[PDB]
Amino acid sequence: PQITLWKRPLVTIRIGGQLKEALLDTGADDTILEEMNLPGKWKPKMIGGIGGFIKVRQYDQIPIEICGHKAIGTVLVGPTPVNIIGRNLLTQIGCTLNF
Amino acid sequence: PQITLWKRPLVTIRIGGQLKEALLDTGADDTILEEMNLPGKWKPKMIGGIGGFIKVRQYDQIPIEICGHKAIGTVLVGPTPVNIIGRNLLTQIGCTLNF
Ligand SMILES: CC(C)CN(C[C@@H](O)[C@H](Cc1ccccc1)NC(=O)O[C@H]1CO[C@H]2OCC[C@H]21)S(=O)(=O)c1ccc(N)cc1
Repeated sequence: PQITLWKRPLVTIRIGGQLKEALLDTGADDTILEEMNLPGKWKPKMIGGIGGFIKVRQYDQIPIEICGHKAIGTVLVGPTPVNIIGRNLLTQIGCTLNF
Repeated sequence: PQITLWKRPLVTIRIGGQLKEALLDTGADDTILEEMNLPGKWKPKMIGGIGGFIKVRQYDQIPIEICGHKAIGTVLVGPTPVNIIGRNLLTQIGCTLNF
């Protein structure tokens, strides 16, 4: 689709058969989701945002369907104010900015 | 133009004859720029993201030129590591997300 920006670009994602609302976030290098259980090995990582650094769990090769577009990539799980889809997955589903 | 998300979507902005590099950020409600001394009235605000909150100054009706496109609106100024063009001005320059 084409998505305008008068509203937050919130979209439904499917991950592990669960549906969640997430923010398409071009300012985010990485995809970070609120606390949840994902399977497989994870690695402790730290990441910085506007307010400082947080600790996250990094899961690799996780499938997520974003608006019915399939991605498979790195998902961080941690204390984010909202689920965010970052450029690592935005690129896989072919997302660009246009003006 | 069309901006891919392989790299950070940094573009040149102009604010009162200072040129700066800024993120076109669909995950940011409002534009926030690095510490700088804008003229006129402002109000204190806290904005929250990854890692917590920072204190900022909200200036209203500030003209910014973004890649040659004219915008005028709310500009928050505070201790951000990156300059961020948020949805409040992205809409004015005609910026959409597409996939
Ligand atoms: C987390 C979002 C809901 C909101 N953030 C915008 C977001 O695009 C920031 C924008 C951003 C970008 C760089 C540095 C700080 C903030 N990105 C971010 O935190 O991304 C993190 C995940 O991937 C990593 O890559 C960038 C930092 C990491 S925000 O910067 O905190 C923010 C919040 C409110 C406003 N008005 C403006 C900006």
